[PDB]
Formats: sequence, structure tokens, C-alpha cells
Amino acid sequence: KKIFKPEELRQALMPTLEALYRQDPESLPFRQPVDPQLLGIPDYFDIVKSPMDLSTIKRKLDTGQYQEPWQYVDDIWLMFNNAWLYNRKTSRVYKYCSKLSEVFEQEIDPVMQSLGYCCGRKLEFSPQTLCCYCTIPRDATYYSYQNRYHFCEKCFNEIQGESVSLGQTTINKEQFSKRKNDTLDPELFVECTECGRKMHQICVLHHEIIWPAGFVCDGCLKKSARTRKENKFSAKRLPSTRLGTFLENRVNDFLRRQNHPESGEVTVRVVHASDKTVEVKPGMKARFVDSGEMAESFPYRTKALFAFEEIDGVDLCFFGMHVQEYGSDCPPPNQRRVYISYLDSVHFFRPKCLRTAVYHEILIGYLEYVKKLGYTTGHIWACPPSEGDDYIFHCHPPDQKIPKPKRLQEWFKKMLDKAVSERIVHDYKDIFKQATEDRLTSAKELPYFEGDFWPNVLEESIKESGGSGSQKLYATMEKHKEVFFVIRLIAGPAANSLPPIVDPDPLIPCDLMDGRDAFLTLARDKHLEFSSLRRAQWSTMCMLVELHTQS
Ligand SMILES: CCCC(=O)SCCNC(=O)CCNC(=O)[C@H](O)C(C)(C)COP(=O)(O)OP(=O)(O)OC[C@H]1O[C@@H](n2cnc3c(N)ncnc32)[C@H](O)[C@@H]1OP(=O)(O)O
Ligand SMILES: [Cl-]
Ligand SMILES: [Zn+2]
Ligand SMILES: [Zn+2]
Ligand SMILES: [Zn+2]
Ligand SMILES: [Zn+2]
Repeated sequence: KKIFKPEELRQALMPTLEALYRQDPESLPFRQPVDPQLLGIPDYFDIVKSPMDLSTIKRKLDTGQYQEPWQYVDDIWLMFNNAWLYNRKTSRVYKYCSKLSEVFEQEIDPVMQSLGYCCGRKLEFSPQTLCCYCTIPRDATYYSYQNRYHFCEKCFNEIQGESVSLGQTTINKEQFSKRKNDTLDPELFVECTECGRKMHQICVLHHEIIWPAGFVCDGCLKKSARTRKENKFSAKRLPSTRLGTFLENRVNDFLRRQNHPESGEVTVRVVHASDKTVEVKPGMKARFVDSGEMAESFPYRTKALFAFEEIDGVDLCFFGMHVQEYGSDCPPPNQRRVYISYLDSVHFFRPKCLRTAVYHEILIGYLEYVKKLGYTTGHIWACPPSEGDDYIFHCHPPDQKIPKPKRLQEWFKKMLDKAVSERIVHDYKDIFKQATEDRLTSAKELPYFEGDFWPNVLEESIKESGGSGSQKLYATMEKHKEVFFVIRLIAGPAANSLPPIVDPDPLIPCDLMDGRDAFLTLARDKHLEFSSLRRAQWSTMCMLVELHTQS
């Protein structure tokens, strides 16, 4: 419907092209079509298969060859990427190109918005981290087979001879692709069904399941005084639980007491609950299970929960956590214990000044809740994610700093100190002090949680020592003590005569949220990043559809 008259486009876009032209000397290399012979570059057309330059763009613009402004934008970016492709990162033309692109980004965005568009930005997804069958860096050369087995240029030539082994089968090095990790997937567009304008799907938050009749831009809606049909796939409409309700009430009551300007309501939902078992690993099993001194496995309930806030009228998932709950039927040493498998956040909560406080309220609430059920003890491993890894949310904002261990430890201490002052937590200790207090003598007495540090270090210890599970145990606990919190919820004689633990909430099947892996995999496979407010809002919207529809 919306026809851009060629003069309309010329008038609107030519100032953005002039802005590039008037950059001296940066513009000069881009003002005329590359003549490879004259320029003393014969191999230019071996690399650059779609040449483009300012004159060609000016001409297409003057002669009405563009039907819509994104076609202009694509040519501009083709020109830039042609130069970034052919020239070295350290070269003259490369840096000139970079300068022009910065001028262009600043010029183009408000123009595109004047023409009725979401924005004028060129948007691409973050590059995935490539492992090594070690990790491969952005833009640096690497070797791959079936887009499945990749090797960094160093550890590839490390391999002696001409044959690699995958799995087992043997592959000649000549069968590997040599390539640079410089591939970035563009963001997708959706077309307004009325005016025909192409908009970033993430800018407009159009999801085909939620609005199956098709996308209609805000411009077109406002002209006829319409509004979008309600999004029924919201965080609020996910099923309530006793736990979720309790946590969200605690949070919102806290926010209401603070009365900070521009506070929003928080929604907390439990989205997974299932019964699982942790199996004792082979070292510890040979040592204690086979002689009947320790259970071969421990049953627990896993739960996944998320907190959401409305930001700019749209749901935003900002906090996530998975927990392991070992009930009263579980064998010692795990009986009546909870362990935090992992928690994660995306730092867009508003207001900023209460973000940490809100995370603390969620954790204190959770401790309070399980205490009420009759869980006696909480367990926290203060372990930051490894470099460029994510616990729950794929692709964090690059400006969200990741705490190192000391900061993270102090953060848990501040939470627990508040919990103590509220008389929820009786006390807490590091693992070494706790073991001392419990007169622990053997490794079989240490709580054994899925994915935790202690099961792994005990395997290593038994093997290193040639059969002892407990020789250096106090020394290992002392050495790592600052990182391991044991939290006493129910203290002393009362902890010995408790009734059975009965959880009033039902099980909640949801394979997507059975541990962290499935949601990380989904997010990676569908470009669901949490790396900016807009991408997190999209990713939240998609997550919520998935949670509503898989149920
Ligand atoms: C077995 C695992 C069990 C667990 O899951 S233990 C927790 C492991 N999970 C993670 O670390 C997930 C990634 N981290 C997060 O989502 C968050 O950092 C977390 C843990 C929820 C806490 O968030 P926040 O309450 O916002 O506290 P914070 O320490 O992250 O940030 C508060 C202020 O400290 C700053 N900060 C954090 N790391 C820093 C650094 N490395 N260098 C310098 N500054 C740093 C941060 O920028 C912030 O400053 P500001 O007050 O906003 O100016
Ligand atoms: Cl999607
Ligand atoms: Zn946009
Ligand atoms: Zn490598
Ligand atoms: Zn429209
Ligand atoms: Zn404030």
C-alpha cells in the first residue's frame, strides 16, 4: 500500500549519502567503482563478487531504482562489508570504512524513523562461541568438519600427522574446511500487512502465534485508532503455585514499602517441578555404596522458577533459578536439604537501585518457604559462571558485569545476614566450620547433590590417594571454604522430631525447564538472546509462548 515516490526517497535519503561524501579523506576510496587493474589489485573480483560504491548508490537514488529505503541501506552496508572483507583490519581503507559506517549509523536511524519505520539500524545477532574437540576466537581462522567438529588453528596443527580422530573414525586434514569465525546472522523482518513497511521483528515484537491474523504496525493502528489484540501468552497467565505466590507477594510487599518512583509489579512463576535422582559416581560408589555405607542414589524434586517485570508495556524475564529439594523420605546424608543448582539474572529490572534487594527477597522468601515445609538446611555453592558461559539466560548484555568469587560470596552473605535478622535463617557457616560443628569424620557424611563440586572432588581425591575418600577432606574443605555455605533453617532438637515433608504444590511437567540445558539450547537454536532490553523482551515473549503451548 504505502508507495514511496522516488522523489520522497531521494529527498529523505540523499542527505544521509551526502554525509558520507563530505568525509575527507575517508570517503575518497568509496566514491567511484573499484577499478582493480588501475588500483593495482587483480584479485579484488576473486573476493568481492557484488561491487558497490557511493556513485552507483547516488545514481540508483537519482534515477528511482529503489522501491523502499531498506534497499538503499543494504547497498550502503554492501559497500562497507566489501571493504571490511577485502582490506586488512590494520589497513587504511578499513579504518576509513569504519569511520563512514559510524557516520551512517548516526544519520540513518532518525531518517528511517521519519519514514514510518521502527528504526534504521543494521542489526545482526551475536556470534556463537565455537568450542574445540579450548575455544575459537571471533574473526580468527579455524578448521571444521561437517559444521560439527571444529579446531583452533593452534591445536589443529598440534595434531601430529595428517589424520584426525572424531567420536571412532579417521579424517584426513584435507577434508576440513578452513574458515574465519566472522559469520553473523541478520535480524529478521516482518512486513506490515497494511502499509507494506518491513520492520525488525524484535523492534515490533510480532509473534505469529500470538497475533495469527498478521502484523499491523503502530502507525497503521493509530491512524484508525486501533490497538493490538491482547497478548494472552503473558507471565501473569502462567499457572500459579503456592511457592510462586508466596515469593511474588514477598517481593511486591517489599516494593510497596520502598515506594520508589516508577516501580513495577513483579510476577514469580514456578514452571517446572519433577522428581529425579542423583546417582553416586563410580569412585564414591566403589568406596561406600558397595559396602552398604551409603545409598547408591538420592531422590529429590527439582524446580525451576522465574521472575518477570513489565517494562515499556511488555513482559521481561529478569531472574531465574533451579533448585534441588531432598525430602524427608530421602536417605541421609541428604535428608531435608535444599540446594541451589543455579541462578541467573538479566540486569534490566527497574528501578535499578532495588535490583539486588529484589533478588535477595526472592532468595530469602525461598529459604523461608522450604523452612516452613520442614526442610532443615540450605546449601549454596557461590560459583560464578566460567568466562563467556551462561547459567540460564543465553547471551547476557555485554555491559552486565559478572561477579568474581569474593563479590559473589559477599552478596550471598548480605542476603543471609538479612535472613538471619528476620529470624528465617538461624545461622550459617562455611562448609569447613559446619563439618567441624557436626563432628564429621567421613566423606560419606557430606551431602551429595547433582552437579555440585563435592561429588567431583571426591572422585578425584579417591583416585589421587589410591583409595581414601577422607584423608585430606578437612584440608580440602578448609581450602575452598569461602565458596560453600551451609544454612541452618531449623536448629537443634526440633530438627530431629519433624513430621513428614508434604509439598502442597503439584508436579509440573515441562521438559524445556528440566534443568538449564534445554532452555539454553532452545535460545541458541532460535536466536533468543538476553543481550539488550529489546532482545530480552523478544526472548521473554518467545519463552512465554513456549511455556504456554508445550503445557
Ligand atoms: C552452583 C551455582 C549456584 C549459583 O548459581 S551461585 C550464582 C551464580 N550465578 C551467576 O553468577 C549468574 C550471573 N550473575 C548474575 O546474574 C548476577 O550477578 C547476580 C548473581 C544475580 C547478582 O546480581 P546483582 O544483585 O546485580 O549484584 P552484582 O554483584 O552482579 O552487581 C552489583 C554491582 O557490582 C558490580 N559488579 C559485578 N561484577 C563486577 C565485577 N566483576 N567488577 C566490577 N564490578 C562488578 C555491578 O556492575 C554492580 O554495580 P552497580 O551497583 O550497578 O554500579
Ligand atoms: Cl522464534
Ligand atoms: Zn528496527
Ligand atoms: Zn583449540
Ligand atoms: Zn503499517
Ligand atoms: Zn533510586
